[PDB]
Amino acid sequence: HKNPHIQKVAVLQSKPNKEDALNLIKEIAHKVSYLMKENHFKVTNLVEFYPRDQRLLGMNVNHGSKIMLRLRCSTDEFQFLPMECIMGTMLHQLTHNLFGPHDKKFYNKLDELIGRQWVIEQRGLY
Ligand SMILES: [Zn+2]
Repeated sequence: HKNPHIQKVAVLQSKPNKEDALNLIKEIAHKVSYLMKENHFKVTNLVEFYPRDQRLLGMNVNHGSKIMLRLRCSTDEFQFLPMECIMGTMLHQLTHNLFGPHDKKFYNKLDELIGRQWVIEQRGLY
């Protein structure tokens, strides 16, 4: 459906094939809808970014106020990253709605979310 736990999704308007980028990030928002419901996650803005720092794949501002995702390869703005890779980044950043540091609480929760998201996808819950 349309994920009610994410208020707004946006992509970079100056990048090429921004229609495909918007479809991609909308797909991310859609796929995680049931997981966010189960976990009471809310995200105000889910947006694309493309930082010059190529190490940066995602970021979570203020525990869910904004999650930024890299959608495009750092070396080639025309090539989008694999959906599987972006989903991994999304689950990692959703865990930061609860846990800031990359400590045991963080990795424990991320392990639970990865497992549950796979089950949800297999069964088609939403
Ligand atoms: Zn992190």
